Amino acid sequence: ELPPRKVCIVGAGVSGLYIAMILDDLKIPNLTYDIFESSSRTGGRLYTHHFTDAKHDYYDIGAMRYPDIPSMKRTFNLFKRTGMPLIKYYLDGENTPQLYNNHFFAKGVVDPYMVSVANGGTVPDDVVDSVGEKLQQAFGYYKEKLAEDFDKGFDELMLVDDMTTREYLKRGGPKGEAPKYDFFAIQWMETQNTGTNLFDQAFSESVIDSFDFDNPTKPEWYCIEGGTSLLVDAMKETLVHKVQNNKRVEAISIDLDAPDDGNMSVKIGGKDYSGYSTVFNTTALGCLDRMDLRGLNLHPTQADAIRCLHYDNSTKVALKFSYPWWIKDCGITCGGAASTDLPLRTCVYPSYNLGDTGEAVLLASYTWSQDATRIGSLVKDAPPQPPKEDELVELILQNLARLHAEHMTYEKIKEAYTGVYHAYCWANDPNVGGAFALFGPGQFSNLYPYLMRPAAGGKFHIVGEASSVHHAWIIGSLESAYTAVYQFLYKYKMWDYLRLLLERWQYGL
Amino acid sequence: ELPPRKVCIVGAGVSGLYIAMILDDLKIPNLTYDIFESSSRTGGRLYTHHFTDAKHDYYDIGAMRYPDIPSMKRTFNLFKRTGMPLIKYYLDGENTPQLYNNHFFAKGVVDPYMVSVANGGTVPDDVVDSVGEKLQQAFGYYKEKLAEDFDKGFDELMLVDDMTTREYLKRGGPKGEAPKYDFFAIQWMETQNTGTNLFDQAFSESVIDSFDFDNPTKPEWYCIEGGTSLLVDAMKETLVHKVQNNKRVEAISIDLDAPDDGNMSVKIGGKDYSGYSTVFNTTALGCLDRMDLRGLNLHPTQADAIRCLHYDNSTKVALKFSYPWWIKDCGITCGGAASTDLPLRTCVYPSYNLGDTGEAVLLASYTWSQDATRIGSLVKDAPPQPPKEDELVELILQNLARLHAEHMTYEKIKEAYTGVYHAYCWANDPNVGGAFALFGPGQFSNLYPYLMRPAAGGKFHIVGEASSVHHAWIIGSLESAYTAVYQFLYKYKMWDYLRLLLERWQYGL
Ligand SMILES: Cc1cc2nc3c(=O)[nH]c(=O)nc-3n(C[C@H](O)[C@H](O)[C@H](O)COP(=O)(O)OP(=O)(O)OC[C@H]3O[C@@H](n4cnc5c(N)ncnc54)[C@H](O)[C@@H]3O)c2cc1C
Ligand SMILES: Cc1cc2nc3c(=O)[nH]c(=O)nc-3n(C[C@H](O)[C@H](O)[C@H](O)COP(=O)(O)OP(=O)(O)OC[C@H]3O[C@@H](n4cnc5c(N)ncnc54)[C@H](O)[C@@H]3O)c2cc1C
Repeated sequence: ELPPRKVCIVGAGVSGLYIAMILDDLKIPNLTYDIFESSSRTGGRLYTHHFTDAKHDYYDIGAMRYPDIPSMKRTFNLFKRTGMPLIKYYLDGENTPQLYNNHFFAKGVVDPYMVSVANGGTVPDDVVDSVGEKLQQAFGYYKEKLAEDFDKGFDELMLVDDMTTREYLKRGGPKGEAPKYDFFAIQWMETQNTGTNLFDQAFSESVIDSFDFDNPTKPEWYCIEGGTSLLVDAMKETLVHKVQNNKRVEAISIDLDAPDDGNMSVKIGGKDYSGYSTVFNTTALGCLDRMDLRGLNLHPTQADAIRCLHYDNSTKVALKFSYPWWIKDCGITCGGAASTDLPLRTCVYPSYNLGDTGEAVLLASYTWSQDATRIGSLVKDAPPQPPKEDELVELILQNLARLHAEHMTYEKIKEAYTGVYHAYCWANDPNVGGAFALFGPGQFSNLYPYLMRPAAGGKFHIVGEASSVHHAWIIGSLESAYTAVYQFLYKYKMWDYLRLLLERWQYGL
Repeated sequence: ELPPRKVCIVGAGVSGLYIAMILDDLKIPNLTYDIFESSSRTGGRLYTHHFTDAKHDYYDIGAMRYPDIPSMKRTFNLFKRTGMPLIKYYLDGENTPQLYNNHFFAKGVVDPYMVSVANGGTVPDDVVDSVGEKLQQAFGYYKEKLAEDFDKGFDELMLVDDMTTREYLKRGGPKGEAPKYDFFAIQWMETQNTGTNLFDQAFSESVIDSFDFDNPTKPEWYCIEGGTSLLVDAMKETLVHKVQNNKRVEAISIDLDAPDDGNMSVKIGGKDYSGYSTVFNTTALGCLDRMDLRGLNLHPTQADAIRCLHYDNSTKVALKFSYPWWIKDCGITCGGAASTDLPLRTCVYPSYNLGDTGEAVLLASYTWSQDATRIGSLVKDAPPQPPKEDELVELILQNLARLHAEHMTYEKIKEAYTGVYHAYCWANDPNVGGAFALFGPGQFSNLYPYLMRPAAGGKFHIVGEASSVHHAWIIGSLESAYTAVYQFLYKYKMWDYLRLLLERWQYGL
């Protein structure tokens, strides 16, 4: 029979909970685990903010929307296994405004935003109306390969991973045989396609982003009615060993001079927790880098990956209104999102309140990168009280009025605002230190393989979305967790249970 | 005689104060100004934190150190004009530790850090010990041109501005005739030379950074004894019209239908302030982007520059100790700085406390870019109180013990720590939204010229360090301010006073 063994799961986000879910399902004799979570809260970047207990009065600060595409099958299987109430999420709605250079988009008009050279701007005339087509030409080949087989497509994409998106567009691809674009053409493509400055990160990441958001299969999207935190609730409920919150791991070690399976330990608040046969670290890499890892003897390049792999920032701001004025007054009855060059950048109309006539939540601002850092500078842990003006609220109200100026006035939007809002900047969260991995040029092809290198003789695993090829998605966390469990069972040669893992979990259970 | 005119200065940092200082010196008949500052505090990124009123018990959160090089002459002239108490600043000290891959640097040893291929790492053997030489070969030609004439050198540098530092090193320069470096070679150069990920920004910015920090003239450095805020005090004192604090400009406009000189206005807290013949905006670009600028009719590309020009992040953490253990125990008696791959990254030993035997301040962490964002995630407006652990303090104490392990133990460093510290993350400051401009590839050569474009018929100026070719220095703010004043006098044809400006201010007064 199997000897008694214990493993340590660092962090209680979806990766850590999924590891525990797999172990609980396999029911390996005499195997137990501790799950330590630094926060008082469980679920990590799955985080629903409830303004009240009212059915729809919430927004998702973390994960919100799921495209139903083959590479995401494991995520949807988790949704099914846990009985999640899925409803349609509308990525594109009806009547959503798009506002750039203070002009609204109009179909069938040349340069509606008046940013082209012909109109006194610097965007090349042959670019301004063509961003979709030109980026399709840039990304399209690789998206098609990714759609056939994600892993094979990814390996082929790695052959160009040395370039930033800007570099690829500037030079016409790796041999110069694709179209070459000037600075202002690329700037406009970035402005239309993504967050400020993000074309200065990996071309491969832009490709994958486009694969996920504009997938060749033209997928249905879903969200969880009641918020994504319902998944965390469901996952917690089934745990054989409950999450231990307020436990922040500060060091991880292995004693190589000890013959035992159980020769690993972690330190929490100066105290040693020992006897572990494997440690799965599930935290964002910023949190991992702060730990004292000397006791693991990590490869220097693996250590570099932990410090240097790039993370994007993201900020969300949600406001409550006495009625859904966007639905009633503006005819935006189907969800979707408005985009603009104004500071808010993106206004997302909830897909879960469409029938409500009373109080309603609007995700008024959703930003990334430098845009998110700038909104984030206004987001305080203790928002300013009414004896003072809230600069962030006034900014959002003013931007919303401009974006909605076709049907709304600032006065009306402000009058409908209830005075209740919430905002969150992920780079300001001490338990994450960023929104999610978005790698720089060369990182996937050079550093990532060392991040994923076996460590501590095969007993230490760096697990999570960053530790996968699908960054910024639940799927990345789940695939990473599944793969680490595979490696743990293999290491200890538990062949019955590895066979069972494959039988039950290969597509997810 | 000159008609009555009024101008508006937005923001009370060094740029805005300098504009007012110039106007006050010229004494133009019937000319007045308002200076509006959003903060309750004056001086912006000149900010000294005093722990107590004790002579040396402070650190500079903003500007701290000044190299005495020709391109900085205007800064030193300001120091002289205001009677600043300058003392030597030691960029390099004695006995400062350097720690990477958990090894201390040793002179005359091959790969002391054990990161080269020969030692089981990935840094090429021909790179690891040669970073200085290889970066000198990369930057050297341009540094020499900048040293001859900064403006001419800058114009020549613009011819390669399309490249990131990484790209320049990867491709062997613009025609491929310089050495070409692989990913891990570039990674190590970045690790040794700058903040995490910064080689993914403009090659030109890396050049200028190297020009400023390792200048061919091998300059003396200075700091202001008593802190940089003494300069703000001195500048405020002389103002003919005092700073109006707690006034946050939310919009700027010109009425083109009005024949008057005085046809510009700003909005503060919903209220109009009008009658201005020119407006000098001195704020960081993030703050400018949040204003409603429609009333200025800015060129679309000028608007893009405001949104898109890249800013770096920077974080500082200063701790007080009961005695200067670095001086007494470690022999670091001369200032300087320690560098490491640990989260703190840089530990700066003050140049102003060298003779003190009592309580003393250490700037324990000084970081940029992603390193600064990560430390910054632990920096709270209301730091956690002792009923709770302060994660940031424990991190700094642990890193300091590792960096100082040659002479110190964690226990001793912790015992000497008084429990008093202060930290600041500039990207979290709502009145800045970043530390300072650090442009991405192509930005200086493409967007910057539109940022600097005449606006509102020559009556609106975007002024500040970002609005110059020396980012991240007081000199950039002063040159920008001087140039905007020149343009204002020219616009209104005040030839006597323009001639006087040149006579008195061309090198600074
Ligand atoms: C703004 C935003 C929007 C997103 N939108 C979507 C979406 O629409 N769809 C989608 O599929 N995905 C989305 N995601 C991604 C998804 O939320 C994440 O990929 C996933 O939740 C990450 O889970 P994880 O377990 O890998 O990491 P985490 O959620 O970060 O879990 C790690 C846990 O470790 C804990 N921890 C940190 N340090 C320590 C320590 N020292 N000791 C112990 N514990 C520690 C943390 O508190 C945390 O709970 C979004 C992410 C963000 C940031
Ligand atoms: C971490 C750090 C270290 C540095 N170290 C050095 C150094 O060693 N040596 C050196 O020479 N330089 C250094 N600098 C640079 C120097 O501090 C800055 O370049 C300079 O102080 C910027 O001055 P400014 O007037 O251009 O901008 P700011 O200092 O940002 O002044 C702008 C002012 O506008 C105000 N404002 C913002 N929005 C509004 C609004 N809407 N309405 C009204 N007012 C508004 C702000 O509150 C601020 O006071 C450092 C900078 C940083 C961030």
